[PDB]
Amino acid sequence: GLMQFTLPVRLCKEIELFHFDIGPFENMWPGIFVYMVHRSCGTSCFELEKLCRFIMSVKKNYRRVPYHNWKHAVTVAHCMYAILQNNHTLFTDLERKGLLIACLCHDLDHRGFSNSYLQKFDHPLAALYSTSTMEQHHFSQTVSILQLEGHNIFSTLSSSEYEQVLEIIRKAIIATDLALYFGNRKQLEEMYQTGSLNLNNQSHRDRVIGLMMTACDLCSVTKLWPVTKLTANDIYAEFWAEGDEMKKLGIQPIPMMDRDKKDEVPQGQLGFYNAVAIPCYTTLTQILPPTEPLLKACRDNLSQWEKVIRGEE
Ligand SMILES: Cc1ccc(Nc2cc(C)ncn2)cc1
Ligand SMILES: [Mg+2]
Ligand SMILES: [Zn+2]
Repeated sequence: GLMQFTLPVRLCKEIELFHFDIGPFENMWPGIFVYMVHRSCGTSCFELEKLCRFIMSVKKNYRRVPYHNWKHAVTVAHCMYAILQNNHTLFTDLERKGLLIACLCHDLDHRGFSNSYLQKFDHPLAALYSTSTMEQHHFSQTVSILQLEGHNIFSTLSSSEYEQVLEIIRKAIIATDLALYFGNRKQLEEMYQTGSLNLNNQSHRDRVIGLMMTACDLCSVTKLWPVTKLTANDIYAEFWAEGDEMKKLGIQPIPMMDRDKKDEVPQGQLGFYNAVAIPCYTTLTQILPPTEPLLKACRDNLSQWEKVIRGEE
């Protein structure tokens, strides 16, 4: 109980900021995650031995793909930590517990392919889950790991608290399906603007947690430019491989996924910032003012992509 995780001074300070990069030392990422649980939740939220065994089973079930990997899981969990730490009184005990775990598990066993490619390939998972195919699989993998012996980190919860936290995790993980984000954000925009947004309404909380999950999942676009730019290479490495697999099925991929159309990447990033990222962080900042730094960083990176197009870099 008296065993705190501490980080080196530079990490201890920078981990509190939204734009923190977890670094290239894979063996420090479990300790970074536990440090965040302990400060975000409490040293008592989880049995350290069960938590450590849960983390290492989660790690083992992420694959060696360029982007949707163990580093992404921990990066997405850090963005949730930053949001929760800047919005101390807004979230229940169960939510803080559930949401950091949801973020760590949100892409479990990702193969580097979109829901679209699974459907066109006719992957078995596509027959098992018609919509949010990979996200229903990620939640399934999470429950599977929670049921390994010595891995049930929620064992101290009551029967009703247990069902509540697994429901928080399920909705949070499903919400990382970008196809569901567009309608969710529009509904939240309308509710904020007409003044009907009510955080005591459970349906409303669910929507706000969904937007937080999109915000954390996209948080590559809220880092300092050198991080954002290098992460884009990993993102497009997956997209281009999916494009190659589309061509093998006899289907011309969308230009975003076609490695023959790399020249179009700068303009594709503009579309993505304007259609997805900026709208996402704008609505989030309206609902949770202390997340403005995510919007500010996203805007700075849009301006950097505009400079790439103008040949200034
Ligand atoms: C499946 C998936 C969806 C969105 C992202 N984030 C992105 C996307 C793009 C186009 N540019 C930068 N970041 C990554 C993966
Ligand atoms: Mg995902
Ligand atoms: Zn993700």
